[PDB]
Amino acid sequence: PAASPSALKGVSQALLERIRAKEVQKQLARMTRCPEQELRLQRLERLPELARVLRNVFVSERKPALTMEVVCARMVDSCQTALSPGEMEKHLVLLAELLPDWLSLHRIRTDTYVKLDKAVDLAGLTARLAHHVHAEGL
Repeated sequence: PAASPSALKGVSQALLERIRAKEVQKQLARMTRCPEQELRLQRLERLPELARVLRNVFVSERKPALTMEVVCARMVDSCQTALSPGEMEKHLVLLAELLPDWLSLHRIRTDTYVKLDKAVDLAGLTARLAHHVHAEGL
């Protein structure tokens, strides 16, 4: 013989207790996370940062075209912060998905390369990128 009783406590107790967690951060710090959400927002808003840095990276390279591995290596190296190589790649495809006139691909019998026009009005790109129509954080 056994049983499994239950009850409910749907009241602002557990809501107000989130205040007290701000003191417990120095004491326990075990699954204690709430204000840390700002990192998620700070990560998703790098949209313009990646676009500007990309342009800069190509500009300083003295060449508007780079090999598949060269641009890849050049982008993944930026991971020396607090993210995986996947988030980098996700950004590469997202950009290209709305920037078919900025970014290009040229497959050659020796290797594959990318083309990028550093004279295109980035401001127009910032807007048409901030549109978030089909991006869904690609």
